[PDB]
Amino acid sequence: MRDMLKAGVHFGHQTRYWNPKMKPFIFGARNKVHIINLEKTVPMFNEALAELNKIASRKGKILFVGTKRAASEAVKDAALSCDQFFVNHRWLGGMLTNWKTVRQSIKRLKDLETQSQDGTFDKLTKKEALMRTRELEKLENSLGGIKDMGGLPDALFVIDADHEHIAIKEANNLGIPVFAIVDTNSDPDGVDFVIPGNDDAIRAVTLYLGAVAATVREGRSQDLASQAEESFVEAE
RNA sequence: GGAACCGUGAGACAGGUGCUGCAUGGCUGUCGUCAGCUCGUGUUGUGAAAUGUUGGGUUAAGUCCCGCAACGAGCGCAACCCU
Repeated sequence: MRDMLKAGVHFGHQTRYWNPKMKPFIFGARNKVHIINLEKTVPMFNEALAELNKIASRKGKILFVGTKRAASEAVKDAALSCDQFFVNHRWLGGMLTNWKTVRQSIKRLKDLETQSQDGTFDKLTKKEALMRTRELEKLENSLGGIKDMGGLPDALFVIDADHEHIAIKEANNLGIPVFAIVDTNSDPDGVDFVIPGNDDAIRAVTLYLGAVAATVREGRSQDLASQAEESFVEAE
């Protein structure tokens, strides 16, 4: 299970771009950063982790959102260790509301790939072929992780409430729990299960995203494994 | 006896570039070949509406690229015919 006393990674972040709604989580600004209370972060870890093991052992799906280039690679690897979905590139208009029509773009993607592998690849004009390549590119970029969705999630995990604020809104009107590791620059009231921690920093986001993923595989039907996201921490 | 056309007598009836196109169909002229004009759904607003068609680069052009709650689509453009 998780370990306490993480005063060598997370803690405070962001200079003076804070939101007054985050005072109950700030220790005390010193020369620059506001600094977060590691004493309050722990109790949050427990409450947030408790609700986690609930949906984990309940066979509930989670959607890890991460558009920020600070945890772009971490959000995927963490979502790979477990059988969960994720959004790494960019968050479309009516993916859940207008599911049917949106999937028609997925079917065309699979239909074009089957036509690009070898079957009738260079039969028609090249201009029309180059047209199928662009469509594939555009489709593969936006339909990268939503291609595995065949039915409408139980919860969403964000890395920053403000950056993925759009994901927070749609998750609120739908009545879906929201887990996320945000800091001073945000509104905690929007997160029913918030984790006061550094939003940025690769070594910061990987810790929890790796511990949370580890707590998911355990208490489900799998054994704990070493985090491969640590190799990406060498970005420093 | 009787089909046909035809002529006279008799009956029932036609016809009108006669008016109104501000009662109209159809067709045509014109601003225009001028270049853009809109829709479905989502989001924002009490609402009329807005967003998307704004912004940066670029082009003969919403031509294209980049960014962006927008995602797609239709008429137009382009392409498909002839000299």
